Amino acid sequence: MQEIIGASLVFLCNEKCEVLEDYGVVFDEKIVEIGDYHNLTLKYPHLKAQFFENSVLLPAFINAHTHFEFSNNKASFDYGSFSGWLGSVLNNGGAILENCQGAIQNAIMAQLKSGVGSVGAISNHLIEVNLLKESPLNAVVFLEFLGSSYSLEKLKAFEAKFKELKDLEDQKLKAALAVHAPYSVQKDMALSVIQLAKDSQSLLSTHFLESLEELEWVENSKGWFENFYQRFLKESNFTSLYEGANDYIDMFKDTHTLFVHNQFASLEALKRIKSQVKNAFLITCPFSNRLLSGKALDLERVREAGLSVSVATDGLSSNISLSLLDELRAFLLSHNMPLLELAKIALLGATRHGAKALALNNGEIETNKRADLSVFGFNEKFTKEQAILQFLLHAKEVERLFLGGKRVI
Amino acid sequence: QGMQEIIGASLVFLCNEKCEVLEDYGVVFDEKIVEIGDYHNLTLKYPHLKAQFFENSVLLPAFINAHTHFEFSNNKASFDYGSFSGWLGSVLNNGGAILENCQGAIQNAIMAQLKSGVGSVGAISNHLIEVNLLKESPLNAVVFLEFLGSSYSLEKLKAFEAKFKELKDLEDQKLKAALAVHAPYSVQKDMALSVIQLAKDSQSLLSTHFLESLEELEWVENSKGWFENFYQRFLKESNFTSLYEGANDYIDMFKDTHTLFVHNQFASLEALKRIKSQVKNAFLITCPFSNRLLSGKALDLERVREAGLSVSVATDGLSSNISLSLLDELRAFLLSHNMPLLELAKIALLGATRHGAKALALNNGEIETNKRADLSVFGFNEKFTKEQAILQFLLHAKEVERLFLGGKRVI
Ligand SMILES: CSC[C@H]1O[C@@H](n2cnc3c2N=CNC[C@H]3O)[C@H](O)[C@@H]1O
Ligand SMILES: CSC[C@H]1O[C@@H](n2cnc3c2N=CNC[C@H]3O)[C@H](O)[C@@H]1O
Ligand SMILES: [Fe+3]
Ligand SMILES: [Fe+3]
Repeated sequence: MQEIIGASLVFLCNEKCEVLEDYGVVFDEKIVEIGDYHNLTLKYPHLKAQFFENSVLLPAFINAHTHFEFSNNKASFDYGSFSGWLGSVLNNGGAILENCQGAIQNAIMAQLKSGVGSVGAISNHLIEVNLLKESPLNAVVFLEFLGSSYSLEKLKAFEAKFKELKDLEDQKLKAALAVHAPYSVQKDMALSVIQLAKDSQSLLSTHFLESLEELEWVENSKGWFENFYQRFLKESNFTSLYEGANDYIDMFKDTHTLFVHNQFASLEALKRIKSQVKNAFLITCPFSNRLLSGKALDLERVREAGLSVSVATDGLSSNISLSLLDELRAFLLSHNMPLLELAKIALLGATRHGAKALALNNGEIETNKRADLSVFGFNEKFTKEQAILQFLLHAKEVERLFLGGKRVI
Repeated sequence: QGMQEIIGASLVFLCNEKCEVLEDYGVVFDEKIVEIGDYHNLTLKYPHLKAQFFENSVLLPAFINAHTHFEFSNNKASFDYGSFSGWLGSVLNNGGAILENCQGAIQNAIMAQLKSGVGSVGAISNHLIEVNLLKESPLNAVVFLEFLGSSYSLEKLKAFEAKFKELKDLEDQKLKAALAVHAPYSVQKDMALSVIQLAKDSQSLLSTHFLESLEELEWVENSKGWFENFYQRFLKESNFTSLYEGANDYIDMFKDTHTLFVHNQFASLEALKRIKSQVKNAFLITCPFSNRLLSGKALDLERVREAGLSVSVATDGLSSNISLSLLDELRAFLLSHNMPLLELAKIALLGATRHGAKALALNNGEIETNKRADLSVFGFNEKFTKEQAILQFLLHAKEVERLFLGGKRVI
């Protein structure tokens, strides 16, 4: 049933990024009504109402791309190059995935305490699914396929794994699918995964042009990936699995597909993604990009292509923190756009845009959306024009978290 | 106990200019570093000295934070960010209110330094309100008494000379008195010359903020931009032209001095080369988070290299930062520059140790015989590879496990 919450500052997280003072929200499981808090308490004098002075009320965050299974990692993988990182992940041989549950639960709570209400979890083995189901998080689990050599047996085992994930779906868990990358998934295997997504009305995700090594491989079949398949996979393949970026992009034509990273995608490739996929969603991971390729996503190019970004943490396999607030501050440091303008992009990248990417009914304070709401408390009240930036700079731990109208924190 | 002891760790960062990394090495030290070598061989050579080895840990010099403003430690959201003019205007409009009831935040700021591995601080001070707490802290302190004043006044000079004498009388083995000229837009030329002369007469170090914003650059070079109305609007002073005709006019005042130049992101290559050739002993200080919050432009490290200079990394104050942990500042530094990460990690580490020690004329910042025994130990859950050790340390180091200052255990 219904209650009223208000704060000195409310971030609607519409595309305008509206900031409202002394506003309130009536909600049960959904957002019922928005308005001035005092007027709301007069209009509904019999409801529970709480006001949080010197606080910010905003939608719970959406973290559209993380790898919970790698939550054990601290220094198991090399940083400073993508090729060095990928080689270290493969040479690790999955050892970091063992004894996983403690780090995954710690990872889940880092999300919730950071204000994250919804997660796009990339999963290769569904080892994190149980803990996610037991958490209050909204979860879209992308079962991610790996395989550079076609095998009908591996397809059937993968479709059997996806059926197990589908049978766990409920109001908090949506099953989805992922193609790992252009260098790691053979074309006909990827086409099969994409077809299964269409047959099951599932979302799609993929890592795209994350490194110069991948760009030189995809475009000219040269560079570091020349020996990658023999050295690491014991596969006799010495040419790219896809002749050019367009060959890969076109597989996702007329789909709802998340494209992650993308820093080495030219303006031609980004425009192709928009025009071919129709419902594409660019995901940016600032800290992961700095640790691996070392190149940040060119946001001006993204704007020139007519696209927008959601900001995600990635996994601890390529990050030091799963707090989305930490990622948003790294995002502010990773781009030289005017900070006040960049703060709005960061906030929308953590709310409305991620919700649209995951096809969730949240990420914005608007009637009929889910009552996924965060309250962050501070020692002062920010000015209207500084509110968003100061929030991103100082927000560390959530003071109140409501998910589906129920108090979680 | 002024006796000697041995400490070793799986990884030791010497922080020489080579940035040497050594495995299973140890250090013998009393108040100074006495001997360096393989830890096991050190325990055989000195079997009666007290000896500890820290597995899966990093031993390195205590950090030097060459530029901070402790007096502004109360600040969280009192000042505007997103532009330098917006920030400076908000600081002035604050009217010093954030400076009142200061001691609680200053003690918290001090302790944030120590737990971050910082052993030495370059503290910029306008009123010496933080000096007392600094003195009874174990930190090595170089307090730069900073002069502000855009209109010449002999009375203001004499009161400033008198405040510096008050600071000089507090000097000891842990406190060095120094002087600072705030900025080209805030200090009248003959007032700055007087401060610089006082530093020479007292053999004091100097520090200054230089070309931190586009607004300052347009003012200094062409007497145009936001600073046109700054003196009437904020200071009630009838001044409409720059206090210095060009950057070289300001730089040349510090000719043949030991002067720290802070920020500098809007200094051209010629200006940086002028600083190097004229000052002779200049030290560039970079504050990545403050630069992002104010002007929004990062220091061009390639330009700094082209000018033949190097940088030390500092936190600035909470007036223009969210954390005074130098480790947080170093991670922000890694995010603020697109240089190859392994190469940038070496610059960051040396920027927090040896370079800052040289800037403050301190006998530390490096694990070398006869240097001060200012040593940090950071513990981890794994042993880093030799080539990843410095970067992984910067990424994962949060709180120090052991801090020794002058050979005495502090943490
Ligand atoms: C062992 S092949 C690559 C594996 O690394 C995993 N991964 C973890 N974090 C990331 C991963 N993949 C690509 N780029 C970095 C980041 O997205 C990915 O799921 C895949 O299982
Ligand atoms: C014209 S008043 C400026 C005052 O702000 C203080 N300040 C605090 N942090 C910084 C300050 N000065 C210049 N740029 C930003 C940073 O260095 C400075 O010491 C001075 O007292
Ligand atoms: Fe990923
Ligand atoms: Fe400063």
